[PDB]
Amino acid sequence: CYPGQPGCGHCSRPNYCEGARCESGFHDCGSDHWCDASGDRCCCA
Repeated sequence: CYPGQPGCGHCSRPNYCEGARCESGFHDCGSDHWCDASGDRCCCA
């Protein structure tokens, strides 16, 4: 999602930034969550 889209926003713990892939303990939630850099997907534990 884009930085400011209707539904998306800055992720937060247990959500974090993940420009590659979430660790074996979190889940990719970049759907409605983006990172400071327009390209990184925010993960959620």
